[PDB]
Amino acid sequence: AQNPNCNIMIFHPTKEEFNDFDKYIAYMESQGAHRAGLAKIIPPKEWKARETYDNISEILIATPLQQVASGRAGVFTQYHKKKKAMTVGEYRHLANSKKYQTPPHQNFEDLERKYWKNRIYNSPIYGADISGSLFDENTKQWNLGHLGTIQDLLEKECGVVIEGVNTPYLYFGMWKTTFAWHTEDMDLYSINYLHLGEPKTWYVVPPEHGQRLERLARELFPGSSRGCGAFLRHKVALISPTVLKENGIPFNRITQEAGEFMVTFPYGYHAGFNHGFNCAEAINFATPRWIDYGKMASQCSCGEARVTFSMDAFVRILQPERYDLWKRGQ
Ligand SMILES: NNC(=O)[C@H](Cc1ccccc1)c1nn[nH]n1
Ligand SMILES: [Cl-]
Ligand code: NA
Ligand code: NI
Ligand SMILES: [Zn+2]
Repeated sequence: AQNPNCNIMIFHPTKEEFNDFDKYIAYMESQGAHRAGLAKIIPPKEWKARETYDNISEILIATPLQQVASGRAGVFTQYHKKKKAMTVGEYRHLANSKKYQTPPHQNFEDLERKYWKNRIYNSPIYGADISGSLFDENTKQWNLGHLGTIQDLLEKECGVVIEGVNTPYLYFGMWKTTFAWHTEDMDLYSINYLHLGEPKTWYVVPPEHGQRLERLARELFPGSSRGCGAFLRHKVALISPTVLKENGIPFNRITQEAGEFMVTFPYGYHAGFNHGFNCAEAINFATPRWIDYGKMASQCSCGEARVTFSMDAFVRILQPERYDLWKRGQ
């Protein structure tokens, strides 16, 4: 078996290999990339997402989110307090202000130490889940607005036509903005391009070991676990690498820089943080190998994990026994 230790793999496709997206995902899996839960893809030197980022300041962040933490430095939850709308230009200025700017640091490891030591004592503001794309329409390779849709994948594999659409989202980050431990909706894949700005550090648990993370999370967040049998779906819980190591949880870490793609694989739990002002674009996608994961994906039915209406059809078709209860939750 390829990649038995479940290491994060890094790929350098040539321009020819960058033409057929599906084929390259399958190639990465043939090399065992999915065992880690996360892979990095460095685009060929000839490729670009768009010509410049000089004209993005008028994009609106309609509902910036202030990420307020509770708990201890290595084991905490965060809630999202809505703030007033601001443009990307205003957000960038805020990110670079003395209150929010990245501190002096020696290297990525120093900054990571500072993040886990100090994150809870600050409440950074995040632009998340903004429907849109920054790929030029003329970028033909790895354009996250032009991928095959999940609905078409389900139709091709299973023969059923379903409603729904699947479009990309933009994320504007600043120092300490945080993504909590989660898998994707219906344990889909995700792909993420860091268009501009400072890095993003990722943590990931191999899919084969996801239930180890779930068990630790139930121990560390006991009230949340009692409230919902799939509370990680709420996307609010953080556990540091130190705490994971103390509890023997298998995981890996990597830092993504501007111009790089990351793919998360079905049932690969991930979390992470932004180093400073940045902009990423992401979308969920499926392949034939996802279908078995979608059929088995846990679900939140307690009401907290509200999701797009395009998830209705996935639950309805792949998980008919669970559909009525999940629907009540929505
Ligand atoms: N599935 N979504 C996520 O992993 C995002 C983080 C994320 C956003 C862009 C590129 C890579 C990762 C998230 N989740 N909660 N806040 N942000
Ligand atoms: Cl700090
Ligand atoms: Na490892
Ligand atoms: Ni994700
Ligand atoms: Zn729930």
